[PDB]
Amino acid sequence: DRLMNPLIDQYLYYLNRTQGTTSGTTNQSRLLFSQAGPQSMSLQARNWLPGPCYRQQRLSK
Amino acid sequence: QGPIWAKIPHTDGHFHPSPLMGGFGLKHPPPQIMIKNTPVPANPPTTFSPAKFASFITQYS
Amino acid sequence: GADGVGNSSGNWHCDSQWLGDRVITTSTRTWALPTYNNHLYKQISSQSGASNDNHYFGYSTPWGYFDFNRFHCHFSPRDWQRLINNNWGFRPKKLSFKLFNIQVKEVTQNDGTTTIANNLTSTVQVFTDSEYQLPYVLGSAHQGCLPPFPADVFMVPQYGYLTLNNGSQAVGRSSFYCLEYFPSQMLRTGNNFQFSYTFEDVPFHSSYAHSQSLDRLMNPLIDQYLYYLNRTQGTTSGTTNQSRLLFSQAGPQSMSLQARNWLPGPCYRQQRLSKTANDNNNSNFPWTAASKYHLNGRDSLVNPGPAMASHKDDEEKFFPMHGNLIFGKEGTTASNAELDNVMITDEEEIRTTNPVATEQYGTVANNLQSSNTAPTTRTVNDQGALPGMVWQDRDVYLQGPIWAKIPHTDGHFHPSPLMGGFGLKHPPPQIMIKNTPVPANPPTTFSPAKFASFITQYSTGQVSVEIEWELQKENSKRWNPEIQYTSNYNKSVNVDFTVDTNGVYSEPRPIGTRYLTRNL
Ligand SMILES: Nc1ncnc2c1ncn2[C@H]1C[C@H](O)[C@@H](COP(=O)(O)O)O1
Ligand SMILES: Nc1ncnc2c1ncn2[C@H]1C[C@H](O)[C@@H](COP(=O)(O)O)O1
Repeated sequence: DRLMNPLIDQYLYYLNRTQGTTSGTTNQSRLLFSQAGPQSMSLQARNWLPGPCYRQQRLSK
Repeated sequence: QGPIWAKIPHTDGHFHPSPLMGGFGLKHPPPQIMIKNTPVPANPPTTFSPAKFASFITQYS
Repeated sequence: GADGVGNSSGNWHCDSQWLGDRVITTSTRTWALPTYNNHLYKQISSQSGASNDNHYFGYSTPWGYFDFNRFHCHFSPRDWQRLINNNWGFRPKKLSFKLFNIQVKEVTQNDGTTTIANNLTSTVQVFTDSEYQLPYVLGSAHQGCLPPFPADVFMVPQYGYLTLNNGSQAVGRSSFYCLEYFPSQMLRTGNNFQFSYTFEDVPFHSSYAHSQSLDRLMNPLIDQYLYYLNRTQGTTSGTTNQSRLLFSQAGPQSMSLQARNWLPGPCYRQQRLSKTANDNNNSNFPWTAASKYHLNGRDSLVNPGPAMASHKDDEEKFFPMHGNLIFGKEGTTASNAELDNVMITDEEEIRTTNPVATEQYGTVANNLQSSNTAPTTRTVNDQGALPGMVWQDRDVYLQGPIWAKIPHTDGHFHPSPLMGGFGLKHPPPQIMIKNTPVPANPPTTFSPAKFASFITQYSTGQVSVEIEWELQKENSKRWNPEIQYTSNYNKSVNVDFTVDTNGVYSEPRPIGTRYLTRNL
């Protein structure tokens, strides 16, 4: 997940707001998109996934 | 001080393809020679900007 | 070629592949041929006082003929797409004609049952008019071509020709032709016919449309150094200002006033018609108001006149009185069909080189203006040719004609088929076909009487036509995308260019050829 560039922003867009608008008067919902930045680090577009899995139970020493 | 040649239009048909303003009607006339001053970027910012560049050094050739 | 009974004299070659530089179209269809005119040549003519502009005199021959003067005979819908969307232009090159797998069936009506069987010892006769001595009857939009759909079977048309006539009568200079006086090859079952032809040099068709205009050819930024007169009187009009001669230097501002080097194509005004059956005049004028010509005192309708634009910008509803080729949809009577049963072709790509068919041509002066006389203007409705004119020809559509035999006269102007296509001095010759007459049962006593008792029989087999096409590739520096022909990706009822629920191929719309843009 930490493979991209910390300095430059992506030119791709993702949706991050479904309702929360200028919430006060007549603001129920609105579709809002953001351009990925170093700030939206765990939200940026991705090219790869992690390896497979088979959950194990957690034990303490 | 009159015109010299003229590019006969590339159509399906022509009659007597002589330039109406006078001169020599040419299928393939002396090609167009283009010229332009290569754009020189003025001073750039220390921070990266995706914005279209529009600050250039003024110059003539 | 010479082989036997149980040995096919040919294979089914129907395919097309591309060479990037050229394309070869191979087509094979099944044909059937009846016995026309009962093995007889018949003198045909106009009805005794049935019509005047339709008088005629000619003959009906027992021969049939092969035809494929339609593009859909060779190109599939898909191929036509590739062709249209990719090439500046194209043309015919070579030709290969083949007849094979011939079978002669003879039929007998015994009681109330028609039985059909094999008459192996029977022949058929073929020959090709390569000396061009028989009246060329092709290139007249006649029917009987090869089926657009390969699986369809077709009936081989009958040969009939016309001659010089004086009303219902004929002149002494008329000509009677017997196709039996031509050497022909006779074929039994297992025999085949071969023929190769080579197209002459003929200019590529315009599979392009101009991105520039005749009047919009100059530079939008710079002014002309030439001067024109734009003011004859209107001066600082107040005191003592009657008239003064004033000239202006052409600028981007005086765009439709600048000096010009070229003119639009010729014209022959057509009447304007609307598809909306209420915009029009409540009168029947498809003959009394249509543009027509006359020869020998005989009126003939100028159907596809000079190449003119169908409509001006922002209309697309007004088509010229027969100012373009109209195709009939599948399954539609030949007599007075509905407007929603025909396909009218739009020639709106040649707007930049050609005058509008229904609109005028321009303005002409016709008086000596002065203080005594006011200047007069004349609306020009008919314009011959002019030194400096440039025009684009018509268009070819998937189902349009391909070639046309340029008449052998003393003179031609711009010998391009009015219906569209390639004008050829020597076009693909006519291939004739006919079932060799078989005498029925003869009498034991000699009869000088003309023989007229024959065995009834029809022939059938396959035919193959291979044509090579030279291509002109596209070389444009257009930045933005050009327009392409395409199918509607939307959820649809039936598939465009396809058979239906009970097996009938149908061509939805006409297909233009001009989708790519080139400059002037
Ligand atoms: N300026 C100019 N250029 C070319 N041809 C000219 C010119 N002036 C007159 N002509 C004549 C000469 C040829 O006989 C004819 C060819 O027309 P075509 O339509 O090419 O068959 O055009
Ligand atoms: N389809 C077709 N066939 C032949 N020529 C064409 C055709 N379309 C346009 N032209 C033009 C090309 C030549 O410059 C001119 C020869 O005319 P001519 O009267 O032969 O001197 O005719």
